[PDB]
Amino acid sequence: DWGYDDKNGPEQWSKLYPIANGNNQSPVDIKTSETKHDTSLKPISVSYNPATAKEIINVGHSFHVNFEDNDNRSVLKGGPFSDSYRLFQFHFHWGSTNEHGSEHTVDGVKYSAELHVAHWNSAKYSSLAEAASKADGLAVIGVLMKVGEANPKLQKVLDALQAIKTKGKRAPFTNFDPSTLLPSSLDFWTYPGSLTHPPLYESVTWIICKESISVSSEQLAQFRSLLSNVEGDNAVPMQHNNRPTQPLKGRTVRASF
Ligand SMILES: COc1ccccc1NC(=O)Nc1cc(S(N)(=O)=O)ccc1O
Ligand SMILES: [Zn+2]
Repeated sequence: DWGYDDKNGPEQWSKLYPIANGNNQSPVDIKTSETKHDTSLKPISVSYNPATAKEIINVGHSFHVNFEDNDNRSVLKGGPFSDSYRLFQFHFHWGSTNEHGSEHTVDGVKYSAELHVAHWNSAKYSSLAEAASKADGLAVIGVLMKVGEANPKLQKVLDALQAIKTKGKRAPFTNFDPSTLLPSSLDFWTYPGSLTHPPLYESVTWIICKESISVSSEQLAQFRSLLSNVEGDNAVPMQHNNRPTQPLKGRTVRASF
């Protein structure tokens, strides 16, 4: 059993998951002076079908918005990829205070939250479960969220949280295109990395947007208002779910810009 508290947190994870001290761990600090511009990086092409939106679920440490992933209605293309990747999910990470909460940092700068839009390699693999542990199995768009103005595009997501307040609760969440949450510029960093929580597989090609999106201090409070406990128990708010940045270990972060 793992979490983000004292006993079961990021510093304890290695005890059950030795890959935590691996060579391709995420998130990282992106140092802009150390990034290598790569001229082969194509533009990011996302093409998502609103009808693939399926369900929202309170997973105890976080919440997920899952998508139907049986066909190629919702796909990521371009960037560092030859393979088309299929959308299956988006979720957020946040912190105890506005001062932190993002997973990735840029030149030491911590943002207030981070949006992850995750995809799996359906050109190569037959399922998420197969893809999940493969070097080229996963592609995740990471978007830094900067505290400021309320983000109207977050609304439907925020409004759905009242129906999944406690652990294990789930509800339909339909007719939503998560490319509406993405920044208007898709300029990006890319590097080979991992899932940022157990099982911490080194299967993720990260796409980190240069441009941030907004979130208000109140919108952040709604995330932290979600409960980690099951219905009927003592209310335990999901205060934070961000992993500390990890050693780059010789990896190079490429820039598309
Ligand atoms: C393949 O995923 C998984 C496979 C098996 C068990 C848990 C997860 N993972 C999860 O519950 N969240 C999750 C986390 C990220 S992340 N934060 O690294 O971008 C990306 C996609 C994910 O679905
Ligand atoms: Zn994530």
